[PDB]
Amino acid sequence: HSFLVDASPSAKDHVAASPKLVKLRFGGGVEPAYSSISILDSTGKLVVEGAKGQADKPRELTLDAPELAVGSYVVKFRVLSSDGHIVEGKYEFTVDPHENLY
Ligand SMILES: [Cl-]
Ligand SMILES: [Cu+2]
Repeated sequence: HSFLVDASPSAKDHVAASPKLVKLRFGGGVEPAYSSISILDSTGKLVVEGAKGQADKPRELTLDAPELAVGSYVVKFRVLSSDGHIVEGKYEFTVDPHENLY
């Protein structure tokens, strides 16, 4: 099992602006073409799903995010580990305002 070992943003982080991407790092290889990352908004609506990786960094995945409105989000993931085992997980982060919102 390739468990999550690091993330950006990570669980319970507040970020000052919308993240350009979500970056996940696992404890073993994952297969990007058979892995999924999703961002959910604070109502649980699907904002974006996907996953990309680079062959020389088998333990990492990224997801390009659209511009995220201020508020809380959940990142969920469901990855296929290189040892053949599926891993799911999820965590929350918050986009704080960095200026007044109109
Ligand atoms: Cl590895
Ligand atoms: Cu395993």
